[PDB]
Amino acid sequence: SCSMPLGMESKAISDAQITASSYFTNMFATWSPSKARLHLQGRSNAWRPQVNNPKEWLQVDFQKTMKVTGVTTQGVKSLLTSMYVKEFLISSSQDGHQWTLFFQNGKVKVFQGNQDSFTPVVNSLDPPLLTRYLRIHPQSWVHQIALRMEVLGCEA
Ligand SMILES: N=c1n(CCN2CCCCC2)c2ccccc2n1C[C@@H](O)COc1ccc(Cl)cc1Cl
Repeated sequence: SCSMPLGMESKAISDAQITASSYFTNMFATWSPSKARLHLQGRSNAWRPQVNNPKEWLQVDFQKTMKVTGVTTQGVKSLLTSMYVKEFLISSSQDGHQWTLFFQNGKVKVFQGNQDSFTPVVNSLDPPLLTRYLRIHPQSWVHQIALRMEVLGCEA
């Protein structure tokens, strides 16, 4: 009863609500944070950071506190090149300034993500996370960091 998609795919979460540490842009594509939407199609259809390393993150602002019970991630196939995140951390905030890493079994939870570019993987957050902001912190990846996502939950 609390696993509704919050709006990444449907665009109920608007472009302005999605930001990142950095993003990659060249003459070919602009891999903006707001392209990080599950199942999005087109030439620029994922978020990619400017550089590949664990200091990078993607942020969503729900603009009120929500109950988050899951996140869904996907990579992207760009031309003939597979790109996906294999492992990631989550952090959260109510005020946008002070952040908290999601813990499980006594340590920061390392979420196991994707195994290809195109198939979604759902990761449950237990206990549920009550938060206004959510950040995803890629830790490992195949070839390049690329993300399309969804957030699952309900009202706080
Ligand atoms: N997790 C990664 N990291 C950093 C995250 N890690 C924790 C710190 C040490 C390295 C793993 C990578 C850095 C550069 C390149 C790949 C990285 N990965 C994913 C790598 O762990 C494995 O991914 C690959 C598999 C096949 C090919 Cl052809 C290419 C790649 Cl990249």
